[PDB]
Amino acid sequence: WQARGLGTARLQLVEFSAFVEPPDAVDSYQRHLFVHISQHCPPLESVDVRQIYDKFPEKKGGLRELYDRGPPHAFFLVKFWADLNWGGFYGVSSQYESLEHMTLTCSSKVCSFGKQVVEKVETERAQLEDGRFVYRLLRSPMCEYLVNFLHKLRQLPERYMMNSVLENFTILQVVTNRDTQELLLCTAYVFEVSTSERGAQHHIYRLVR
Ligand SMILES: *CCC(=O)N1Cc2cccc(Nc3ccc(C(F)(F)F)cc3)c2C1
Repeated sequence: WQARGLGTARLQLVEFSAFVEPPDAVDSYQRHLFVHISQHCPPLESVDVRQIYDKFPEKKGGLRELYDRGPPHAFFLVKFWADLNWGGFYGVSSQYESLEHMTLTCSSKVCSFGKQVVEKVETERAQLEDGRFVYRLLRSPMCEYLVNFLHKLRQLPERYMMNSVLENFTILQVVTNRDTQELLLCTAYVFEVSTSERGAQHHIYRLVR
């Protein structure tokens, strides 16, 4: 009964993206994806969660405890290769599906050297479409820390230097049923930089113990 993409029978990720629209987008629209998961559309490889304890805040909110809460089958790792060739709008959009009408709490902890730099928490509430309930956290604004991190990171003269910094930069993302405090989806993000010719790309793992 193992996961075949990023979700559970109780909450699935439809689509995630982090993006910038340039100011000339009003003239003709364009967006650049830094990172992108689409599951609008085989079992998933696994990673032992102890291997990535150290990259994360290791106290309340942290990947150790949340796994100990369970359920373990809600836990994933996403390796992102971010695409970094591009006063615009810097945005994040998430979209989730469920069969339950729920109210989600959506936390994103940014940890830099495994250490919580910013936490953003939004709650979102269901809408009913084709039987499934749909949760849209669309066009949430990027944390200013990431926007300025991105501008610094892109100017590094060597891609191995970006991957050296990004080896210390992680994001933990926890989706909770607000009414029952009850964990649906935990996603740990680690990052490299992709190349010029390749765009954004990702690989999803199960997290196990
Ligand atoms: C604080 C901003 C926020 O809520 N985000 C949550 C989140 C989760 C995953 C990815 C991103 N965006 C992102 C990730 C990595 C890069 C970089 F290029 F540096 F690798 C840029 C953007 C967010 C933003």
